[PDB]
Amino acid sequence: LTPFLILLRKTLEQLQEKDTGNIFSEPVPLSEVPDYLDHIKKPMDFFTMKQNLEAYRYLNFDDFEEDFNLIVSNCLKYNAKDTIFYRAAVRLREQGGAVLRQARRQAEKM
Ligand SMILES: Cn1c(=O)c(=O)n(C)c2cc(N3CCCCC3)c(NS(=O)(=O)c3ccc4c(c3)CCCC4)cc21
Repeated sequence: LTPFLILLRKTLEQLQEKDTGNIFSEPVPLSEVPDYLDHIKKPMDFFTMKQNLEAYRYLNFDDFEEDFNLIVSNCLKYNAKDTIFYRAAVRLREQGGAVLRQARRQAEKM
């Protein structure tokens, strides 16, 4: 274990708690959304983030936070504004920003 990776684990749990519908917990289902990859270059979701974390693919906070931001921005891009998904991504961006601000202040003074 390392202190940084433990912090990322805690931070990832805190971000997922904000996704009360669990709609970002797993990859957007390509079987239901067959054109998703037409529009979205790099899909992201909380399970893939956890897999990245446990595989040591986040050694710095920026790479981790950019993947969180990708969950949000992919959703805003794909979905019309008047959808449950778009509205949920906006709320996740707002509620997650505070989580990431406090967590980044911990990794920097590490
Ligand atoms: C295309 N899409 C996104 O762009 C996106 O950001 N998310 C986060 C999505 C997330 C899901 N779920 C959400 C449930 C958990 C499994 C993954 C799906 N599955 S779904 O069968 O199309 C579906 C599912 C539920 C509802 C609708 C579509 C339409 C509105 C009514 C509710 C597509 C998503």
